Amino acid sequence: SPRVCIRVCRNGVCYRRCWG
Repeated sequence: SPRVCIRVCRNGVCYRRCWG
């Protein structure tokens, strides 16, 4: 049950990657 969620908010740019 993989519940990973990352977020990269830089220079008005949010790179969220909710893997699972």
